Amino acid sequence: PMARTRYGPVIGKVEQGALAFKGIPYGAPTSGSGRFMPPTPPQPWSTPLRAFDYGPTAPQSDPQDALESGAADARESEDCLTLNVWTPSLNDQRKRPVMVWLHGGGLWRLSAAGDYQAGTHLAAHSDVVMVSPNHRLNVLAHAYLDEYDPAFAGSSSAGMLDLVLALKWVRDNIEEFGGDPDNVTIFGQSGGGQKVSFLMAMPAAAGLFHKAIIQSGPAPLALEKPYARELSARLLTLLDIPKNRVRDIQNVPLDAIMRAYYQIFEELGVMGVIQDFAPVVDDVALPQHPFWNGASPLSRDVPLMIGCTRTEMTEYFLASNPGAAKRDFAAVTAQLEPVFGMQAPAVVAHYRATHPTASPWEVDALIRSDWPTRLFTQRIADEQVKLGGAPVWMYRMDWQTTARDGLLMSPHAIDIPFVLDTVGTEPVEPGQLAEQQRMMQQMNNAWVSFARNGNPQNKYIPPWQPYNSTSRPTMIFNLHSHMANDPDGSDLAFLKKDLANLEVVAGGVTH
Repeated sequence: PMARTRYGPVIGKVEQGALAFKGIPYGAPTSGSGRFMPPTPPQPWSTPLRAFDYGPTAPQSDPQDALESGAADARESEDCLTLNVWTPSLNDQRKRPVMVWLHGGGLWRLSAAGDYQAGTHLAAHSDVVMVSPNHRLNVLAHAYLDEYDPAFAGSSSAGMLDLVLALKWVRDNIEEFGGDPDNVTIFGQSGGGQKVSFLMAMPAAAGLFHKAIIQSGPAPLALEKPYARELSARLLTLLDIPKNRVRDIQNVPLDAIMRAYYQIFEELGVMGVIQDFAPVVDDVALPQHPFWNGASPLSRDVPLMIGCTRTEMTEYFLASNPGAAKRDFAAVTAQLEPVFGMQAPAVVAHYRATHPTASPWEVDALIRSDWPTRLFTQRIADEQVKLGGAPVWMYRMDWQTTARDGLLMSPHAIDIPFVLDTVGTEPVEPGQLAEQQRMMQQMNNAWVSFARNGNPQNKYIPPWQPYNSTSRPTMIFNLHSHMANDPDGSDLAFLKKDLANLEVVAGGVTH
């Protein structure tokens, strides 16, 4: 299938009734004079480009690990501004909803590739157009070089401006791929939800999307200049670049950049509390924290669907602490001291009181899901509804896998196949295939109805009232779903009493 773009024609493939285009360039290479600068459109091509394969992965690996190892090369590249489109049709003016998927991996890892997150089924089954861009990550995306040379104003948001350029590509081109440029939903999980959070406050992105979904990935805070300065000072020193000649950083080899990055990454961590290279409140690309000090009025009229899973961090914590599920309550408390300090026994005691039949592992799992994911999720929703504009829809995903003897429960990312209609691409435990298909039918139809109609209600779930910050009505997704007011609300209330004294972002937030 041949489609036209502003920069030249592309050829896709027919896959399962849908048209699939992979690796379409939307920006120029970012090496050389593009490094730590905003993206630019690509140079146009004349003959049709075969968009048959995913584009290059953004640089993210440690060059030390690739030496004397037996892994297939990742083929990471600074020429990574490509995107994928899955669509039922080309330029027929039927104005299908456009769902722009922002991949996960914090702001630092991964890519849009992989069966579990392909848009084939969404396109063929739901008559939507799905777009997923790659973009710069980690230090190439978010180095704070503004104060070294005026040319680098906004540098810590370069990787977010990549996504803005991808959204301009959609505006200018999606009609050729059967989509409505006036009905664009941005959505993402984990780091993808963090990317949605930042875009909601970015002046450059305003008007380029109309709806937003944040799935297990709140970012109500950015970095502030003091801590970002410390990161970029270390980067320049480790690369032997004096403050005076910072532009020379654009011509050092990529390996030297990535080695220095990991040098810094080592000497520095609960997920969701940002401490790596990230966007800065810099008054150029990002004028405020996304939500902590108030939601941006830029997105007052953007409806938002937002939520998280019940036990987000079980798999991640076990993968970092394989014997963790054996701990008793004293050990659970002791290993929460780095997070809650003096208040760790009080927190564990509170959760034992509100969950009196929960094991130590289950208590620990609820605490580590609530802090920071569910607390931050609630904060974003509270700040958005305070704008008094478009509605907000809150959910919590409570379905449990039986994996690893019941220890995982409702972990991070387990619901990606439910929302994307890709069940089977991820593990399925014996006796749970029909359950996952039922979870998909409920959640996929909610995502699609939100994109198509502006309201997630659908015939497979009960009526879903918009969120407010007094009774806090929340959709509980499970094999049979149901609304609940302020689910386990006293747990978050307890954490909020201690909030002024917890680390919420590296370097803190000015008030």
